[PDB]
Amino acid sequence: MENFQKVEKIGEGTYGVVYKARNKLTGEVVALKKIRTEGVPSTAIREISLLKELNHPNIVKLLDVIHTENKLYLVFEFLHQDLKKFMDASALTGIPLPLIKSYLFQLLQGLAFCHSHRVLHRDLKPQNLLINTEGAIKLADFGLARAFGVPVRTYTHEVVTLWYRAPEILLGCKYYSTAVDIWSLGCIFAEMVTRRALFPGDSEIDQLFRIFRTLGTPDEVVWPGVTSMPDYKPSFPKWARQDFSKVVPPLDEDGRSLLSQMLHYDPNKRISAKAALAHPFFQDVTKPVPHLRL
Ligand SMILES: CC(C)(C)[C@@H]1CCc2[nH]nc(C(=O)NN)c2C1
Repeated sequence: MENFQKVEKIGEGTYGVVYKARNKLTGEVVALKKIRTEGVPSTAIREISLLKELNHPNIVKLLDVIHTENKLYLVFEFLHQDLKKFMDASALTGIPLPLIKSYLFQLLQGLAFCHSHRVLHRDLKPQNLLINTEGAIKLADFGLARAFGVPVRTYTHEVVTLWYRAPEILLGCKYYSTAVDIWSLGCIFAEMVTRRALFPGDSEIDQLFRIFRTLGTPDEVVWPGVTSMPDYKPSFPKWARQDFSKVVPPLDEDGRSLLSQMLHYDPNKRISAKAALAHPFFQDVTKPVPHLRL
């Protein structure tokens, strides 16, 4: 924008490019997302503008939504690092368990809030999770994919990651439930613990089959109505569920049982964020400070 001094290209989200910018009128530095266009739908703008009221300590504040010159700008509070970069930076040593637990806990808190307000994220991923030096982690781009419908690619024609996509989305479910975010967070929790993505699919079917290979091909027994889903094919290979202790070693039993609940196939059996906050895994949760290299 004309009111800002680009500092760096924070990155390039699925919807446009993101810039670290200083408000040459307030001096505060923000993350400025520029969105892609014959007029632009006002249905999507009111939905996003509603996100400005969704304020919580574990949600990146959406400062402004500006629609001008066929461009949509989203002004976000700036955090110094995303979880994907922090995980890469901790690749050799791994993120300490107390910090992983604190991060999971805070994210469930952020989700409990969004979901209690009927707002779903729909595209949770490490790059969407921002952390600060004080030990806080925050959800960002909350409710964005809603009024926009996830595009096959991004602005730079890169590639949308499906690694954190819930099985019902992959099977063509028309309606998303808050359960999709719990699934994504479960995948992230496992990745923080093991230092490797849980389901690194590079296509929709590869994603699906990677899920099936590990948790077993779902059927009417574990997931009623699954065989009636849009993209469900009776021809799907039938993989036996893998022993779970193999999925996230060496995570303890409490962590493992919570993760299994976050990864139940049936969205109805999948644990809610609120219930998860009461899980015994969080009996000794604390708030460690990360060692950040800014
Ligand atoms: C749209 C994406 C890219 C997910 C974030 C929006 C808000 C934000 N705040 N700090 C950051 C940040 O990347 N700090 N370095 C971001 C980025």
